[PDB]
Amino acid sequence: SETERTLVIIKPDAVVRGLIGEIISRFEKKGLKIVGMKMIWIDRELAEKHYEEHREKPFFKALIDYITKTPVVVMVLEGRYAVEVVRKMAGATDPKDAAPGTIRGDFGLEVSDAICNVIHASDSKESAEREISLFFKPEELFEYPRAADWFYKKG
Amino acid sequence: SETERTLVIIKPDAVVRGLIGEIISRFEKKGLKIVGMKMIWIDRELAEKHYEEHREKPFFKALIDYITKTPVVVMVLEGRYAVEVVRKMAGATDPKDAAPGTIRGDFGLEVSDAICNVIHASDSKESAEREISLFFKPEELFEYPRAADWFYKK
Amino acid sequence: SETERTLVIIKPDAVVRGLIGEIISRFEKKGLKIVGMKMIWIDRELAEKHYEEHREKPFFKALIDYITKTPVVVMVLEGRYAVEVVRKMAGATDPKDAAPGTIRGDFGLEVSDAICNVIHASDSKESAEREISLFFKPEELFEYPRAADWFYKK
Amino acid sequence: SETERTLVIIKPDAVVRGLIGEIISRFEKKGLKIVGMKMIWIDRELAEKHYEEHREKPFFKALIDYITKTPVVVMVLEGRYAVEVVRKMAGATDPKDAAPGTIRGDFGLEVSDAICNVIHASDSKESAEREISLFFKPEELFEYPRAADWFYKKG
Amino acid sequence: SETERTLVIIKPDAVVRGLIGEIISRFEKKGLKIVGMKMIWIDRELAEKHYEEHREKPFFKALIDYITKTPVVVMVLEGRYAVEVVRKMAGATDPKDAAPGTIRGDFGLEVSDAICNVIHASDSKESAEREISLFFKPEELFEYPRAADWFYKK
Amino acid sequence: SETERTLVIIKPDAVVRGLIGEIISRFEKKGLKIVGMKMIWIDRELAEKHYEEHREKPFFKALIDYITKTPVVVMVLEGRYAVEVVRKMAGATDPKDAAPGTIRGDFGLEVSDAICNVIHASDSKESAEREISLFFKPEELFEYPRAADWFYKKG
Ligand SMILES: Nc1ncnc2c1ncn2[C@@H]1O[C@H](COP(=O)(O)OP(=O)(O)O)[C@@H](O)[C@H]1O
Ligand SMILES: Nc1ncnc2c1ncn2[C@@H]1O[C@H](COP(=O)(O)OP(=O)(O)O)[C@@H](O)[C@H]1O
Ligand SMILES: Nc1ncnc2c1ncn2[C@@H]1O[C@H](COP(=O)(O)OP(=O)(O)O)[C@@H](O)[C@H]1O
Ligand SMILES: Nc1ncnc2c1ncn2[C@@H]1O[C@H](COP(=O)(O)OP(=O)(O)O)[C@@H](O)[C@H]1O
Ligand SMILES: Nc1ncnc2c1ncn2[C@@H]1O[C@H](COP(=O)(O)OP(=O)(O)O)[C@@H](O)[C@H]1O
Ligand SMILES: Nc1ncnc2c1ncn2[C@@H]1O[C@H](COP(=O)(O)OP(=O)(O)O)[C@@H](O)[C@H]1O
Ligand SMILES: [Cl-]
Ligand SMILES: [Cl-]
Ligand SMILES: [Cl-]
Ligand SMILES: [Cl-]
Ligand SMILES: [Cl-]
Ligand SMILES: [Cl-]
Ligand SMILES: [Cl-]
Ligand SMILES: [Cl-]
Ligand SMILES: [Cl-]
Ligand SMILES: [Cl-]
Ligand SMILES: [Cl-]
Ligand SMILES: [Cl-]
Ligand SMILES: [Mg+2]
Ligand SMILES: [Mg+2]
Ligand SMILES: [Mg+2]
Ligand SMILES: [Mg+2]
Ligand SMILES: [Mg+2]
Ligand SMILES: [Mg+2]
Repeated sequence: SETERTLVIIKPDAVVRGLIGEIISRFEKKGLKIVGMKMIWIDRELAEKHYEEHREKPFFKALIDYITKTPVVVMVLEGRYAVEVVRKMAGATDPKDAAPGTIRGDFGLEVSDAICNVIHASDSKESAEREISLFFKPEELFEYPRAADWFYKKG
Repeated sequence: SETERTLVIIKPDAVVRGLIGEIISRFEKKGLKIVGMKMIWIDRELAEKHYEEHREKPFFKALIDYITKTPVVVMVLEGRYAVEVVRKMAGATDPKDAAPGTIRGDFGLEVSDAICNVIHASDSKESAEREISLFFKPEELFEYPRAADWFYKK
Repeated sequence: SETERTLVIIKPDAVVRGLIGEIISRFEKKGLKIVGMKMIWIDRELAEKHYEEHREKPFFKALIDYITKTPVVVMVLEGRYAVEVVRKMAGATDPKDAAPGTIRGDFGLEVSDAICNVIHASDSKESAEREISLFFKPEELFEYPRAADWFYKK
Repeated sequence: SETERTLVIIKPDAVVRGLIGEIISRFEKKGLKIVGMKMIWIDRELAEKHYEEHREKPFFKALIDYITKTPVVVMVLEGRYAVEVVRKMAGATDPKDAAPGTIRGDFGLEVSDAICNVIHASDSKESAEREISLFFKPEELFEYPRAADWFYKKG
Repeated sequence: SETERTLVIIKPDAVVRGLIGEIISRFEKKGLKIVGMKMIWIDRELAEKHYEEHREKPFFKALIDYITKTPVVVMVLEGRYAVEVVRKMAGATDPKDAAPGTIRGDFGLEVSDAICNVIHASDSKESAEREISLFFKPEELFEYPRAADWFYKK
Repeated sequence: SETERTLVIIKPDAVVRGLIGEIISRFEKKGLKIVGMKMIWIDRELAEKHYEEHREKPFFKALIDYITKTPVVVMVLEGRYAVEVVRKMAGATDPKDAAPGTIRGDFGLEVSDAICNVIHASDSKESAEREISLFFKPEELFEYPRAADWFYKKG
């Protein structure tokens, strides 16, 4: 099946700037389904677990302080090739390099010791699965129809 | 204190139509702070506790079917006179009577056996307290600064 | 039945200013269904039939010049109490008196010898019937499901 | 003259999802002039005529069912190099590949047996001319000034 | 003549929150013409002249601190009955009482010792004249055609 | 420091079309700070000085008539790598070539004898400095905090 689920994190800079709604609307408008979502305040341990692949990098500590600065909104998006699609929508890691039209391209620029880039998106199906597990329990993910779902059925 | 918290529910019709982000943005743009939020699927038992005041009304059952139709997004908004403000932003219960500019006025219209109207908003500080305890534990509510908070402090 | 159809005309001033899409979106977002629509260029004869009720008024001629100035977009919107709802969304006849949030309130202001106000909306179910027959043949009106129609059915 | 006319079809998925207005606004905002437009319900014959170049392709039947599923909004856009411009605005055929900022990039993703991609745009001046003829009579296309037209006159 | 000019000030809270463009767009979309505009940083002396009518009120000092907190954008809007129209678009002085759809209604809420409300708008043609002279020289005010001006001329 | 200031001009076509607000919002949303701004009516001399590098080009005269046609809004934007960032946001010189999502890509298309492209952005730090000087006096540029400035401080 082409249907995939990816993990998205609306980072502290987006939350503080009041951009939660604008970001969610971009996914809803794209046709992606929100099967899970909640506002939480990530602590060091969970943050270092999510960003485990960067534990041995110079900017690690700044990243942890950044992602745990204020509450974030974690959510699981479901849809056709959702992982690559959401990555494309996010834009280049450093927002100054992100193309106009992408989330980072339109909303990000300024940075602290960490490259503040509005949101996080799983880079692969493998990462998505591992990441979704860290933030969501099966009981927090739902199966339900979005308005136009019936339109895409294959007779 | 003028700062108060209110409970908002982005109803199944809003979720299905993909209006979650647009509704949330209206509050963020107003200066309201999201101190708690999560997508959940309300069951009949919890729904009836929330809408206890309507238990004796003709539309009760249909209202419970409606609010439990699909998952919803429950959230707590904090800000100066948040309760009356959000109620004002929401608009009249029946979307056809809601003024343009309000959430129900701009997004609502069609109905089922229940009057579908995009969102729910606590009707008083007392009710918000009750409704918030119904959906959230203290550990799901947060205190943090929004970008412009410093501007208003003395 | 609460479902009714109303006739809307996106006037020459709206067309010239490039507001067709924005106006249409307001209706789509409300949950109203476009069951008919087309860009046409109304001539004096058809215009006078449409605005027959104003034939004896001082501003009649200027109103006919205005509505026939450039092409317009005539469309039929369907939905629960569509007539009064669209009228509500449109706002006061004179844009300066129209409330912010309404179409005339947000987009209208400047006038000519006619009170330019972005759009026209039928004033009753009876008038809509009459006006729709004036601009559309039955074959130009369609019945189809909008994405969320199923949500409201029992 | 650089002024060209292209044929645009707001396909059934966009109509059902209530995206007609948002799509039209993008063209109006770009400065393109709507010289013709109407909501119609395409039947098999007309659909197979419009997509004549794909009659011998595997996905043909799905495309015909798709484009004739519900009423559509056909319109003729006029403006400087309108054909290539509108194609660029549309984005890649498969919306998952369309760049953020384009119509398909922002609005499309899910597919049925046909690659549902929000809208159709003539691929060439030749196609535009042939396509405009299939849907519009000369009497349905108009010549009128848009607000800023006077600004671009060449003294 | 119905065409008049009014003075608007996009207050420090609006500037800090990055709402300058959104506020300006509301006026442009209404059909109002920007004939003058500039970012400046008002000092106490100029601020008190602008708000002279409030010199004897309890909130005077806090109002002067507020309007001089950060730079602001002062602009002159021209159009049919521009004064009452902009006042209508702005909404009630206290944002919590401002109707959804208005600028203060959609963007304002939080306050300091002064009632922070996004923008200032002249309350009469007479006051606008006075306020415009306070911030602009004749050479900073312009007469030019907006795209659709020709549509309204006879 | 990565913080730079660039000079932006909302050209006559954008002013006449009532696009001033929409353009400003894109920068504000990106996180760029407006440290200077004002509506002025550029005269020939100042225009030929701003576009000094094009004095020996065929389209020079058309450009001067264009940029001095109606009042414009000049503004100085401040932010991390603002010069390259704003250039990216502007899009390709000829708006028909500008990508969807960019200012020129979304708003520009039609041209007169000059390639009307909605706005102007300094092409380099050197140009920015020279251009800012032509339109703004030090007394018209301000230092003040934007809402989220505190969020990016490097502890
Ligand atoms: N070199 C860096 N310096 C500081 N912070 C960085 C750097 N690289 C990445 N970051 C931060 O760490 C996050 C994760 O890094 P990475 O996985 O490379 O980016 P991506 O979000 O595109 O997958 C980035 O989104 C950004 O928030
Ligand atoms: N008469 C009615 N028939 C069907 N449903 C109704 C009716 N009145 C209200 N409702 C539904 O019940 C919900 C709760 O009722 P009430 O508290 O009176 O409205 P509100 O949500 O505006 O406070 C309304 O939001 C609407 O969804
Ligand atoms: N007094 C007037 N002078 C000039 N034009 C007017 C006047 N009153 C109304 N109009 C124009 O005639 C149109 C039709 O009049 P009416 O039906 O009374 O208003 P409405 O369109 O709100 O139903 C109005 O929309 C407006 O365009
Ligand atoms: N391989 C495919 N499978 C299913 N549907 C397709 C496929 N390719 C194209 N389509 C559908 O047929 C339409 C026309 O095909 P084509 O001309 O190649 O795309 P375009 O709209 O970019 O010109 C596409 O827009 C899409 O709706
Ligand atoms: N009672 C008050 N306490 C504190 N500040 C106030 C009070 N009333 C008004 N203000 C502030 O003073 C400004 C000017 O007052 P006033 O002219 O009465 O309101 P308006 O700006 O709506 O015309 C108001 O916009 C608001 O910023
Ligand atoms: N070949 C041309 N013909 C007419 N006008 C042009 C041409 N090239 C550029 N222009 C106009 O002159 C302006 C400045 O030229 P240039 O610096 O090359 O573009 P840019 O704004 O991308 O730096 C362009 O933005 C456009 O307004
Ligand atoms: Cl990118
Ligand atoms: Cl949907
Ligand atoms: Cl209401
Ligand atoms: Cl904020
Ligand atoms: Cl009204
Ligand atoms: Cl729908
Ligand atoms: Cl693309
Ligand atoms: Cl135009
Ligand atoms: Cl009000
Ligand atoms: Cl205009
Ligand atoms: Cl580009
Ligand atoms: Cl900010
Ligand atoms: Mg990564
Ligand atoms: Mg209630
Ligand atoms: Mg009438
Ligand atoms: Mg093709
Ligand atoms: Mg006052
Ligand atoms: Mg240049």
